[PDB]
Amino acid sequence: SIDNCAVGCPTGGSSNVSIVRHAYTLNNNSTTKFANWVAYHITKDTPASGKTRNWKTDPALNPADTLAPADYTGANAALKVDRGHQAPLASLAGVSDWESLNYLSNITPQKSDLNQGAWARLEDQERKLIDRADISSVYTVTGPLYERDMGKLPGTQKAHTIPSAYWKVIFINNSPAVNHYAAFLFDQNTPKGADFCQFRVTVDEIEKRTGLIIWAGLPDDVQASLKSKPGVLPELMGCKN
Amino acid sequence: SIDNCAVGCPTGGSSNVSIVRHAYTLNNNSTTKFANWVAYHITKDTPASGKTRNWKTDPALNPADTLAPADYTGANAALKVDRGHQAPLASLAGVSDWESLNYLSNITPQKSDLNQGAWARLEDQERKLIDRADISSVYTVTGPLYERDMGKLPGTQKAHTIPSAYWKVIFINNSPAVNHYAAFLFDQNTPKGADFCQFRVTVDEIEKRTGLIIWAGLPDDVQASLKSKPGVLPELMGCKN
Ligand SMILES: [Mg+2]
Ligand SMILES: [Mg+2]
Repeated sequence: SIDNCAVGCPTGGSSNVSIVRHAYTLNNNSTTKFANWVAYHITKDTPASGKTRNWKTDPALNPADTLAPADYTGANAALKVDRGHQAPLASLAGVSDWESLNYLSNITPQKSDLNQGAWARLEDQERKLIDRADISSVYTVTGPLYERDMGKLPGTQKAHTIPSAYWKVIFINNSPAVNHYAAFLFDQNTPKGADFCQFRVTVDEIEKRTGLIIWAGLPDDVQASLKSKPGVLPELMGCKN
Repeated sequence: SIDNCAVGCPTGGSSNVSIVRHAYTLNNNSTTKFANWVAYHITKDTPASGKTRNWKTDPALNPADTLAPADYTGANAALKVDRGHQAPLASLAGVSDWESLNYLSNITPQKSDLNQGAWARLEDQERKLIDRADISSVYTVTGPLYERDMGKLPGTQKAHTIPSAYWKVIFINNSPAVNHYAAFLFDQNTPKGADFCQFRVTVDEIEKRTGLIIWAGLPDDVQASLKSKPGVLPELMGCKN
C-alpha cells in the first residue's frame, strides 16, 4: 500500500525483493553492499529540517549483505569520502519511519566534494520543487554506477564495491508520460564547485549503465520515446538550455 | 465563461477584444484581415469527422475587417493556396458552434502543399494525443507570421496581407508549468512531403517574431525558463531526438 514510484519501481536490480518503507523503497545488492536503486516520494508533508544522523545497520537485511557503522572507520582519511545519502534526509525526514534514512542501506562512500557540492545543490533544488503551489509530488529514483575501481574501505574485511558515479531521475506530480522530468549523472570525482546543471543526461543512458529499467510500468511507446530525450524539469530548477 | 487557453490567452493582439466560442477564441486583425492568433481546446468530446465546409463571413466582425467567400475566387489557381483552417475542423467540430470553424476569421490563404502536407500531419498527431487515456486536454494556440511579401488574393479589392508562415504552440492537460509542451513553425513554402518533426522551435522564437506573449497568465519565472527550452511533447507525437 506504499507506492514510492507511481509508474512502477525499477526492474533489473540484483535482489528479487525490495524493502518498502514510508521513507523510500530500496533494492539492496548483497555483493556490492550498497543499494542498486532507491525510490522516494517528496510531498509538502515530507521535508523536515535539523534531524540528526545516527548511522545504523539496516535491521531488515542480513548483516552480511550490507554495511555496519564500524565499516566506515578511517574511510574519510583514506578515500576523502563521506557517508552520503541516496534518499535525501532533509526532503523526507518528516515521514513516519524517517530514522531509516540513516540506515546504511541508504548510504554509500561518496566523495566529499560531490556530496557537499553539486549533489547537495541538486538535492536543494529537488526539494524546492515541492514548494510550488502546482507541484504536489516529486518522485525520484537514485542510485550508483559501478564502472571503475574506487578503492576499498579500510575499516572492513567485507567484500564491497564503492560506486564510481551517482544518478538521479526525477519527475513531478503523476507520471513522466504527461509531466516534466529530469535525469542527472555525476562522477565521484565531480569538483566541489561544479554546477549540477552541467550533468543532465537521458534516462536511457542511466539504464544502459546500470542494467535497470526505470519507470518500468510505463507503456512501451512512452518508454522508448521519452527515455532518450533529456527532459525540461531542470529548467524549473534554475538550469538553462 | 469559456476558457480556451487555461493559462491565459495571448497578449499583444491588434484587437483589444477577442471572440470567444466553444470552437475557439480568436483575436482578429482588421489590417491583415486574418486572425493574429486562435486558441482552442481539444477534449475527448470535440473531434468530429466528415463535417462539411460552408465558408462564411464571420457575422461577429465588421465585414470590412475580415474576408468574405468571394475574396478567395481564383486564389488556388494564381497562388496555389487553399482556404486553410487555423483551428482545425476535425479536431473541434463536436462543439455546439462548430460551423464557426468555417468562418473566414478562422481561415487564411495557406499554400496547399503546407495545408495538405506537414501542417495536416501535425494536426493529425495533435488530435491523436487525446486518445491517450491519461491525456484529458490538448490546449493549442496557432497563428500567422508576416515577414515577406506574399502577393495578393486576385479576387478581392480589400487591403489584406497574406501570411508568410504559421506557428503552433501546444500543451497537454492543465498547464505547461507542469505538463509536456511543443512549438512548431512552418514557412508557407514548406515542401509537401516535409516531416513536421523538423520544424520544432521555442515559444520565445514565436513570441519575438509575432509580437505576442503566449500563455500570458503564467508566472514570470515559469515563462522565462520554459519559453526558451524546446519541449518534449513532440516525442509523444512520433518525433525522435
Ligand atoms: Mg548528501
Ligand atoms: Mg488545413
